[PDB]
Amino acid sequence: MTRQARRLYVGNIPFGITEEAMMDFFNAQMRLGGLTQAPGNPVLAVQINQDKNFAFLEFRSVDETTQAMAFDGIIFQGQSLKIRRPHDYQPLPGMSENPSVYVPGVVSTVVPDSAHKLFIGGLPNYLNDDQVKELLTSFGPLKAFNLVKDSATGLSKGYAFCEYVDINVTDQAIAGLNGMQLGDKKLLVQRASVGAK
Repeated sequence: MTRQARRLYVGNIPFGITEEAMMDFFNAQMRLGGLTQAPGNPVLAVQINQDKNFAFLEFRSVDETTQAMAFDGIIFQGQSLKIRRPHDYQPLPGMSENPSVYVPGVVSTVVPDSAHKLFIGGLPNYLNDDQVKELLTSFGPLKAFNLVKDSATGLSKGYAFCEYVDINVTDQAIAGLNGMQLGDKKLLVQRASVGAK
């Protein structure tokens, strides 16, 4: 079966989201983004594990599944959706593994360790993914971003990682944010290599 090549993991889903709302969101986004490859819905079903905070999407075609990987990081009800292959996915012969389209405004959640990867610590815990992304985007467009959540409670842990499109924005964000006081917290903004364990 092509079935594992027609399914995607979606993490960090909004609390209380229904399977139908998730399906409507992705079917509409696929059509609006020009990713859908025929009339009708590309997403057939959604299974939510509400307790563990993830969903699986099932698509009608291998190719539309691949294109939907381009939605990684899309904001849905304030949250950056983490879109991933199933762990047992294996590319089929002759079928592409990576998406061929770009979705304007969608920022990847995949932030690899790299020279200019930034750590941002001390963020107020009431800021959602969208608001932290907006804070960072004020300095320049992002290539990648993730805000770290507690996997049991879903609450922000108050620190994030990001990578700017322009490597030179990195030091501008550091200058603008490092050491800023918010309540009892003080932002630490530095390249993530500096304080990694």
